[PDB]
Amino acid sequence: QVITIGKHVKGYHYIIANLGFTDGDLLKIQFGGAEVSGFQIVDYDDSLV
Amino acid sequence: NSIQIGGLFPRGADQEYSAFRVGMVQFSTSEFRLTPHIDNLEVANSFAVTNAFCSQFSRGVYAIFGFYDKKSVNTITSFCGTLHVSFITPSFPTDGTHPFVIQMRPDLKGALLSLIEYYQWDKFAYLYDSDRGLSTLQAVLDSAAEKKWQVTAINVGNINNDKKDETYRSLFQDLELKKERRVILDCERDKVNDIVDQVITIGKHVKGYHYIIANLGFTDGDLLKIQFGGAEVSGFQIVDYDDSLVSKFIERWSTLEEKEYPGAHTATIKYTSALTYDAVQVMTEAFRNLRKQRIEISRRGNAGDCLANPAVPWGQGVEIERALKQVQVEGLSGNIKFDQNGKRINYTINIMELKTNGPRKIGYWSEVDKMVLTEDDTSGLEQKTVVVTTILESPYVMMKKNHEMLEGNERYEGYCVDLAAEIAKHCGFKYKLTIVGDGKYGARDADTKIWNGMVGELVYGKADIAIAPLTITLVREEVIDFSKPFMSLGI
Amino acid sequence: NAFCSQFSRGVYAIFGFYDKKSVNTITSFCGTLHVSFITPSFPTDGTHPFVIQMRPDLKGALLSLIEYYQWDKFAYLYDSDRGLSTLQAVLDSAAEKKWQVTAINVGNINNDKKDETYRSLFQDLELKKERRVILDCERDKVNDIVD
Ligand SMILES: NS(=O)(=O)c1cc2c(cc1Cl)N[C@H]([C@H]1C[C@H]3C=C[C@@H]1C3)NS2(=O)=O
Repeated sequence: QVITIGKHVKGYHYIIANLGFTDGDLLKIQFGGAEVSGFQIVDYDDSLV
Repeated sequence: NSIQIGGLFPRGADQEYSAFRVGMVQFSTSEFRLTPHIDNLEVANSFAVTNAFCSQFSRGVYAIFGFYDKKSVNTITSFCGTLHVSFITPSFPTDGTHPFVIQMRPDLKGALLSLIEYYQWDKFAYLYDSDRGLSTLQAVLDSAAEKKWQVTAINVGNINNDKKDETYRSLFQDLELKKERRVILDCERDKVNDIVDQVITIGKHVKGYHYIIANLGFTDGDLLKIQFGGAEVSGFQIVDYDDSLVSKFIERWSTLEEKEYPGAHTATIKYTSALTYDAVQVMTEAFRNLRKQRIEISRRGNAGDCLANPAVPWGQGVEIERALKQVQVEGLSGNIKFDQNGKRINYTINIMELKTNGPRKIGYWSEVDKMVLTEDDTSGLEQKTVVVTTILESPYVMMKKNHEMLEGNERYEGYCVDLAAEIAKHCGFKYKLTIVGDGKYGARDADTKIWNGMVGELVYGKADIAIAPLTITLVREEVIDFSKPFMSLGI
Repeated sequence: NAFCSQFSRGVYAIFGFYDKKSVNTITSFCGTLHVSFITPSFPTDGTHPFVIQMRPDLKGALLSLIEYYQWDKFAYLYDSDRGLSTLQAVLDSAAEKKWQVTAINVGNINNDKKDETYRSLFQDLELKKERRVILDCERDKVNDIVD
């Protein structure tokens, strides 16, 4: 709904309070201009991971 | 009289072919019938066009209907001007006046020039598609030179699919260099629905931008994407849904089965299919008028090779085209008339602007008359120029010597004039400078409390505000109010 | 007619010229029938098979000349008959290098008016007082316009 009403330009800023930050969709607002940060507990770089 | 005709159709124009099948029996059969031999073949290969054309000429039909592409228009004109066979099409208009070609699409270019002059731009960009031709590009550049415009045209059409997510980003970021604000698109609906999606992904549909679609099916594409945006989108329609026969065809079209006619069980329709439906009307009116004048079209023999050296044609087709240019009926686009060549005249195009509730019209444009807006003034909130009363006093409020040549708020000059300009600058409202009638400051009446002068103009709701040399007293706070005092004085 | 006639004659190698209106016809026939065609005419745009063409490209050298003379603002007079490929080409570089380009068609003017129409054209150029002109025509139109 944000991307429909056009509120993801440069200037805005967003914080997701979850654990699966990339577990949701992010290709929508990736190229926007806004800046999005969050949190992960599952780091894909590790060996057993 | 089942008369042999020929039909050319691309492999994918299913809505148009189904609309042709609808219009076939939508009105016919008190008389002559038609023999449509259909060729669901391609349009890019002019060799394929040639093969289909010589096949239908070996059939020996009396008229051929279909589409064409820009890589085939020369082939169609070259064979038709030779063999005198009248050809009718809904496609983009030809450039040169050619004989034996009747073309169903109206012009766009004069309308588009009218629209640009109405919005009064000076500088913009112009994304075009090569595969629809460049006639509009040639047209806009001349008037751009004359009307001192600054045009940044860019080809976009030859971009492949596999890079068609980053090409557009590079393109619009190059448009960000000059900080473009005004775009004209000129594409097919597929390219429109691609480019709007890429714009809405990169976030360029806020308030500030502005867009113009150069097509005929303005609402035939998707508009729920950028409807709530902030940007402003305008276009053009030739199929107006408000009319009686239009809505009759809408109901008749919506009630049909999708399985029998693909792409038919919807609410709206393509303008191409609409012109196909009207083409059946014209094509039947032709043979109707020939049986009115009782002129026999007996071929009286077979046709032969399309490569006949030299081939000799038959001028009853010239009389066919002569009767074709005189047809004047009503249809989905409205009234139709033709020139001496096969181009449409006497048409009308509605200007369609997108709003929050959805699309709406603001005016029409004719073949001869310019843009006539329909005066649709739904602006319910107008900031009223507030009532500012004062009195002439030097140097508070003074006349100017050239007040007759000047107008209104420009006529007055003084300390109060400058002050009122400052107040209106700081508060953002509109105002109009007026004068008290009786020429008094104002006091109350004995026994009736009738405040005259500038007092009763504010007491009795007449005037809105008074920036003027007025003195704060005790007897004036009861009826009106004052700000903090701004200039000291005494008797 | 000529092409079908000579293929009925059983030609092994076809040669000839073409204008802008027959180009699709020739490339369509040659792509189908796989017959080697050779030409000195204007080069095409899409990569088409069985078409060998002697006339070299011009657009890169012309752009290079533009960069060498180091211009920003100029007029460009073109004819349609030879094609519009260079017109499409220079406008992209105009968008990139932020040039001020004025392009005007000349090719439709009939011979009965080619003393005053050109005069009106140059007066409209003098409304901006252009100084840098690229002509793009054939030799006949060049000799007609320089006079
Ligand atoms: N020197 S003068 O008469 O023009 C003049 C007189 C006045 C001025 C400013 C000026 Cl320049 N502002 C004051 C206001 C400012 C603040 C303090 C009192 C009022 C609020 N009122 S005033 O005392 O009427």
